Amino acid sequence: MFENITAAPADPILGLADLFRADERPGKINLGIGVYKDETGKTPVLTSVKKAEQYLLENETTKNYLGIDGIPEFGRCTQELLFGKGSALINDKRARTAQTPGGTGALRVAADFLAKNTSVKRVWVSNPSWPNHKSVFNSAGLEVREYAYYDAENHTLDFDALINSLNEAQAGDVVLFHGFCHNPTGIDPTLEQWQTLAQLSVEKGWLPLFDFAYQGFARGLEEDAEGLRAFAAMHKELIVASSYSKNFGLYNERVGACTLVAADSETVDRAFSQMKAAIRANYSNPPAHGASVVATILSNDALRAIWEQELTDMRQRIQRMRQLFVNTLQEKGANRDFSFIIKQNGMFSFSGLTKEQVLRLREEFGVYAVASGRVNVAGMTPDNMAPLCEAIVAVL
Amino acid sequence: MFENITAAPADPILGLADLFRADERPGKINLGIGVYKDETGKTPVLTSVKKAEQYLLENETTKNYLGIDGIPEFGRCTQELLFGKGSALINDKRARTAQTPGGTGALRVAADFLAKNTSVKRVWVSNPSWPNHKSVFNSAGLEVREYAYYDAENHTLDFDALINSLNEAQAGDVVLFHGFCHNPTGIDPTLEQWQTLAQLSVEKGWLPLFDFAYQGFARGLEEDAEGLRAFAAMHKELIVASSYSKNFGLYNERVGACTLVAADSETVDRAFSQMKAAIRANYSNPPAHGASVVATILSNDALRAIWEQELTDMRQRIQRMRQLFVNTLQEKGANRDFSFIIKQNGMFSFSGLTKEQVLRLREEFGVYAVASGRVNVAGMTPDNMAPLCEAIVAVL
Ligand SMILES: *Cc1c(COP(=O)(O)O)cnc(C)c1O
Ligand SMILES: *Cc1c(COP(=O)(O)O)cnc(C)c1O
Repeated sequence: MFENITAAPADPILGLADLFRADERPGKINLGIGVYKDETGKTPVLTSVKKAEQYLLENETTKNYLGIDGIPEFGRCTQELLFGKGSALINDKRARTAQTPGGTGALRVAADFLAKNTSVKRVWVSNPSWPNHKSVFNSAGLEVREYAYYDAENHTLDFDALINSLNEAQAGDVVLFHGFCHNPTGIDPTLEQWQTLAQLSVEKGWLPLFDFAYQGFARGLEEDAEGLRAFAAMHKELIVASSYSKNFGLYNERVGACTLVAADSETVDRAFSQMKAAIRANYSNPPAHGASVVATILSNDALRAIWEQELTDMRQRIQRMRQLFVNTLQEKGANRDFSFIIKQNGMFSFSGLTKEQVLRLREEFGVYAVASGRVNVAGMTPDNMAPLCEAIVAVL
Repeated sequence: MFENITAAPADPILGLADLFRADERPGKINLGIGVYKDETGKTPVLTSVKKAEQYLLENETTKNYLGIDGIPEFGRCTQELLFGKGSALINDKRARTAQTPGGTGALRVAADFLAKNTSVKRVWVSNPSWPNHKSVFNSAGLEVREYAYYDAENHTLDFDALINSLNEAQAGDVVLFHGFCHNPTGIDPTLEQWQTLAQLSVEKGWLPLFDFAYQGFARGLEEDAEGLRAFAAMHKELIVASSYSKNFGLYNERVGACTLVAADSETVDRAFSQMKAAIRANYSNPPAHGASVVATILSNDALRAIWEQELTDMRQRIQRMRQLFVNTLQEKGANRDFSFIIKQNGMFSFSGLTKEQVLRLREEFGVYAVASGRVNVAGMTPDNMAPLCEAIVAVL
């Protein structure tokens, strides 16, 4: 039965890690996968997280199955982070949240639900986008269409092109929007641009689906949720696939959420029963550990205060690395103005390196970046900044 | 978009828990979901598990993403449990294991992989079977066909009917076999019957898919794997979806495995690359906590010794409850001979109660059982045995 099975091409992000962990070379630098590193080049378990885990170890009395939608408190805390504490969506019981195995699991659950319960057949994703988006949607049997986004020449959000591209999207089509810290460009719409997009989708009949993976990494928790909230104020329906992998440094525990919003309480509940059915036929119910850690921290004032500071430190360190990256490049003889990098939000810098330069950095210098030229600024430290900038000027 | 979405019917197993947790009645008894309870009616975290968690809390230095297939040691330990320590399958590198979110996640991953990479269109499941089987396979777009199994009159495995039913399965069809402790009947083939089935599937060209969820609950770890091993000795290809939810009492951490076996090392690796692609488009990579607990316990002699004893205690307690159940029923005036129950393996007793009796037990007596008449013997204790047996004799 498996004789003719052709091997899958390696994942552009995840396969990079296999390569790097096989490179016998001593001074290799990993700027591939979107994982935070501290000044020492380590990815530590957050202190707030270690504290919550100790608490769980002392307080858990059972590992009995959670419900299909997970820990209730987790869902409540998630809605407040997304929409705001006194949100009308929350007060009108218009939103239902399912705890899922990461943000990826949330996108897959949303896709399956949409494919099997609605008339949706097409999902619009930005060009460029997180490589795994197409893959998740195609799995559920939906086709992926692209909308213009990045102006590679001016390293800018090409808003008119974005608008003109989306005019091809029909009423009933899903349009995927990144929450903030656009992966891979780091270029996000201004609040006005978000308001324009919100009235446009309400006018064109699009169903918005948000991929919210970096809340807290651009400006702050509440600020980073602005575009999404601008949308929630005017849409009767929307879906948010959020992740706690990066903002809680809980990558391997798989902590995410799929939030479904409908016009009213009764509609959302009916719709949510089908989402739960899609979950039961996939992984049954979600993993307790990471979500439990998130609920514990968000529910405890002291733990929350510590976590928020840790997130603030991650955000600030990336900002310092960005500045450092463009200065050192300038000092190392890089003749291009890489100043645009200072303008990007989040962990990633879309460098503008070509496929071959990215390939050469790897083969000749052991510097690993994604083939698209996306480099993880959070993987940079003052110690590896110089050899890294030396490698880059050499391939230009 | 969601206005016409019809509500899903509640899950026959999982929805039962919502009901029970809403029943204001004081003496309700839960014999629904397949979760172990100790003599006090609690589902404690195993001691071996608590010990491994303490160890992880002290020793983990990062929550960095695992690879798509999970913790390597977890996969190795899984193959030894399944096939045996000195297995040729292991020595010839013919098997590849992906750590998955529970046994359900493993079945879904196997389904997606089969749907997208092979010529398979039909999966055969026993009548009766775990209610969620049809649901998982239909999700991947495969159709489910049934094969005869249980003789309700003689409370026996109707082997000739099983054989005659499967003669309708074509070469290239998948035939799902339960490992041991058949859910829901508790009736399993003898070792000879397993050998007969193994030569028959090799002759008919069927691809065997095992749902192995109760290793350790019938007779022991190695004994419970007999039928599967009889199959592995003669098949070039097979898939095993195993679960650690029940034997490690790790229900909510979602710990399972999907093991792919091919004719050789190179074929299995090619085939596994596609399975990994199916995982990446679903939940990306697996949750670390529970699998890490399993790898820690299985890799440590002291922790393993403790775990094995705990599993032995669970097995023995269920055996005592079975005897107790049939005696008390006999004492309480139940006129049917329920002695057949003594012959069933695992947590479940297929009682023979009709849909209406099951419904009445619930509405009038607060005794919750699955509509099929499946009752969780592991949910019984000496304290609730009498009121439970009283309720049953009253609906007969
Ligand atoms: C990281 C990420 C995800 C999801 O990651 P999970 O690790 O599955 O939580 C989804 N979308 C974007 C844009 C991301 O960066
Ligand atoms: C419990 C069970 C499963 C899977 O359960 P998970 O909790 O998803 O690990 C699969 N098959 C059978 C027969 C089971 O009893």
